Amino acid sequence: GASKLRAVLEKLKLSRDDISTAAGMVKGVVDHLLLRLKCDSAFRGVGLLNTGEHVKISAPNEFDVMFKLEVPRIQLEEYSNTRAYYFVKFPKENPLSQFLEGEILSASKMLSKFRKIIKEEINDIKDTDVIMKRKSPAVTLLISEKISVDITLALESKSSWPASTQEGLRIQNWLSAKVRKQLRLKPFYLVPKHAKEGNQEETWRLSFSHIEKEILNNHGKSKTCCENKEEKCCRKDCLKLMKYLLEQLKERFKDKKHLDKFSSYHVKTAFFHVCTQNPQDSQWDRKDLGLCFDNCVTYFLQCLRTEKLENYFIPEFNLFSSNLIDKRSKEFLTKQIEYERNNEFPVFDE
Ligand SMILES: O=c1cc(CNc2ccccc2F)[nH]c2nc(NCc3ccccc3Cl)nn12
Ligand SMILES: [Zn+2]
Repeated sequence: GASKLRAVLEKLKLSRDDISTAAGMVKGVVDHLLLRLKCDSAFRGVGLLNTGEHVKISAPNEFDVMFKLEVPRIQLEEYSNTRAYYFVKFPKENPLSQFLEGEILSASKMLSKFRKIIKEEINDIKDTDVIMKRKSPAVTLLISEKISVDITLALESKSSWPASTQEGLRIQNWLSAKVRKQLRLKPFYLVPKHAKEGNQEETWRLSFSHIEKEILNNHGKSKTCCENKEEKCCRKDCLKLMKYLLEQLKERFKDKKHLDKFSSYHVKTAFFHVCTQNPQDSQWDRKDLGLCFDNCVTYFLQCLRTEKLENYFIPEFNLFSSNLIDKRSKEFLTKQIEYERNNEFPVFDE
């Protein structure tokens, strides 16, 4: 119960203080690469995207970074009616035309020049040992023998969010409509997709990876939630436990393929739906950690059984569509999570 879940969280906290030094090595290499990238005519306006980092909290040495590139006067064209994937289209020509394939922006061309640069600069680094790993649209580096960094390049648009997000980000009941309006004034992002996901096609995918940070840092119905003794909630802790539960289950079954398609996306999306459904800070009281986590678990199970997990920004897109994850995989994860819940989560102890 809550006592055990608390113990897990204190365990993870100790390993977080020991990767401050590893974060320094990452920031060192990242800033070096942003500097050499800015010398390129195509990537001149590249920059770091503020997102908080760690997709894996059971592997404190694996890091995740996003570089953004602003592309002004951008025209988007939705692929099929997939809602999430888009072709990128544009009198005067500019350096980005070297990435055009016909009249659309090629992610392959752009990723290829992106990779060639980093690989060239990685070899030029002599103050630390850093290797590049084999190609999956991101670039992955190994610093020392333990630390690894995934670098994703995203296009940034400061124009209005695409129309498929119009009924999404439904946080009005929790954080108020004016916060939703504010968030929707922030830019949006487009990333290259996998050859795994989708149909090779030069479509880009909507990304809102900058939004989680905005909400997690201002997460209460109360403006002072988690800012004094009398207002301690367990939202952050429940998201951490949900993430750890999926990471642990995927490790336990890494030999089978049955869980390859589940990721922290699904847990996060399910978490923030529970925050929408339970908007009151009193539904997240620190003393009720065990009950609050159980709510998160049972909500996730319900999504699994009904095969419905709406993306948070594009509700028409079902992350748990059988078109994406087959019925048998959800049923399996349901079985494992039900077993965990029923046995006070033995996947959690030492
Ligand atoms: O960066 C993130 C993070 C989350 C995680 N959830 C989440 C984050 C912040 C606040 C609330 C949340 F529930 N979801 C997400 N969806 C998209 N793009 C849309 C999309 C991406 C991929 C496939 C289909 C679709 Cl339609 N980006 N993106
Ligand atoms: Zn709080």
